[PDB]
Amino acid sequence: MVDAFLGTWKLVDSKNFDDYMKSLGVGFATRQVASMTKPTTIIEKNGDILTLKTHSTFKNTEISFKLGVEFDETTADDRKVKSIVTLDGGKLVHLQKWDGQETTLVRELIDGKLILTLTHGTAVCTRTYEKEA
Ligand SMILES: CCCCCCCCC(=O)O
Ligand SMILES: CCCCCCCCC(=O)O
Repeated sequence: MVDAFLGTWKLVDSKNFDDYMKSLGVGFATRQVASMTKPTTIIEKNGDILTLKTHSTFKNTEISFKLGVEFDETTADDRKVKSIVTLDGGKLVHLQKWDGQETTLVRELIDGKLILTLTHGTAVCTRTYEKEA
């Protein structure tokens, strides 16, 4: 039920990403570079398995997961977390848990754009991605 999320997406707007990174303890030099990076996110499916790639000039990540099945993840900032991704209200909700901490990465399609909302602590970042042909 994931299908309009699938494809290649490019970052076209970012709000409060520094706040989000700082909440997670990312160092200032990394936050500089990340504030000027525009990743490409690729979301593909094969049966029940999704693969989500995030590519940039700085750092790259890739995860594969089944919806609703927990997986181990090592994040771009090197947190070792327990993750689960589900559909909720048509949104792709990714929850990461580590050391009793929790962050959510929520993706929603609005007017054909993919809106990624990142929440940790009180920090709320909104990143907008537009689809590549
Ligand atoms: C500081 C942790 C950053 C983790 C990944 C954030 C993802 C951002 C993105 O995909 O646009
Ligand atoms: C996977 C590309 C993400 C680029 C921006 C965020 C990097 C954050 C970090 O390294 O701590």
